Amino acid sequence: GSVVKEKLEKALIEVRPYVEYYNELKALVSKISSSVNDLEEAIVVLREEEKKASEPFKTDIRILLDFLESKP
Repeated sequence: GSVVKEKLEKALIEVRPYVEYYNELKALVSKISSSVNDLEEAIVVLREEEKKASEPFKTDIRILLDFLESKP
């Protein structure tokens, strides 16, 4: 089961004043969390998703991604 979900929910809140298309990014979060179990996994997904998805949404992917990287 996914522990990463509870981290991504907190991530969404704090990155919300920085990310555009919050509901769209939350939809991506619910998808990636359902695919993965651990944070390190969801991080690798947000790395690939940033590359394949175009901006402005690309930007919002890597804002949330960088936030997971930033916290210990």
